[PDB]
Amino acid sequence: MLIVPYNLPLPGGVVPRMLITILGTVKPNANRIALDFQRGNDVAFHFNPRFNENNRRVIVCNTKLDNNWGREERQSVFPFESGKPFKIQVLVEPDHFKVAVNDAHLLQYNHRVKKLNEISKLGISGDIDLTSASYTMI
Ligand SMILES: O=C(NC[C@@H]1O[C@H](CO)[C@H](O)[C@H](OCc2cc3c(F)c(F)ccc3oc2=O)[C@H]1O)c1ccc(F)c2ccccc12
Ligand SMILES: [Cl-]
Ligand SMILES: [Cl-]
Repeated sequence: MLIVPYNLPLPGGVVPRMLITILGTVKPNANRIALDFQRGNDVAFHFNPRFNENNRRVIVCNTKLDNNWGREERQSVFPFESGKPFKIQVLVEPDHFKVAVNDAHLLQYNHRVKKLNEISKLGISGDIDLTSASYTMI
């Protein structure tokens, strides 16, 4: 129901206690999904489910500074399934983004970009039907 890629403004950036919720459905033959929490051209937090990286499924997380990708953080727990509805929740904590999918904790990503209040856009891209993208303070 939403156009992909989708740009969700985060007015005044993010802050601890901010909860971002993404609802959608993975497409049948999916290859990749991405959520990009952006500070201008920088990507503070790139969350990238990969359905076929050397014939394994993995989540790659990273940061892009001055157009250069940094050290990737991988996690092999992979809760997405092609063709299935998902909920990603990203809770901003003091020292990390905390990600839960379908109400189960998945991973944490320490803040490399420190200017939380300047991470003012979330890009949602890839092989999904996007249902909703929203935020709230908890
Ligand atoms: O390309 C790979 N690695 C280099 C880069 O790694 C970065 C993280 O360190 C980024 O993931 C970068 O991708 C950027 C990107 C992703 C993207 C996406 F995920 C979408 F769903 C849609 C559009 C996208 O456009 C992009 O530029 C990506 O190009 C890559 C390598 C090896 C693989 F097996 C891959 C499998 C799936 C996807 C990417 C790869
Ligand atoms: Cl910074
Ligand atoms: Cl909202």
